[PDB]
Amino acid sequence: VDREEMIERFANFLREYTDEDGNPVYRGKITDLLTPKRSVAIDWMHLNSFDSELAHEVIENPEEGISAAEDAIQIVLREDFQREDVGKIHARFYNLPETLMVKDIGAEHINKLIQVEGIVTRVGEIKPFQSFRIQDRPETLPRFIDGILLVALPGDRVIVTGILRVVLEKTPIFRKILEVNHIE
Repeated sequence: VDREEMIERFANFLREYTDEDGNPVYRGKITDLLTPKRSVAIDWMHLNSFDSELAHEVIENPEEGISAAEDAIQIVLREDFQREDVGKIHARFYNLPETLMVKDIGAEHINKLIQVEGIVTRVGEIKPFQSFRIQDRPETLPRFIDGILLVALPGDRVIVTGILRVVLEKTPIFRKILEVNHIE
């Protein structure tokens, strides 16, 4: 619900979630940061099985939900591993409950964390960002959306999560783009 509560609840999830074998998956993903990875990829269905309220909040209030998850990673690093100097670690959510085709993206998807399937038709770089043009896959027929990431090459089929942002496109319009939270 509120920010402080979400942080505490993410820390509990990271510490206490276990897979079908009783293994604390997210403890391992945290120790991967001490060798290193600079993200923790979180399976949303793991989160939903543990804390369905928190998982719903990630979808409906992504800016706050993602930020809280990141602050929880820092808390666990400090308290459980005595590390405070790893720097910013991104929380990257995948396996959301609904998947959109690019053509399905609408007004109802603003201000949410969304999951989109497509085929990559372009990949570019304008430092420090990577960009992807994500188009409807031919076997679903095309519309496209550009994604910005801070993994995939032209021709690759992908599933991405992210939040809709805009770019001023020069008649000028604010074209919807996706700020990418996770891609595979």
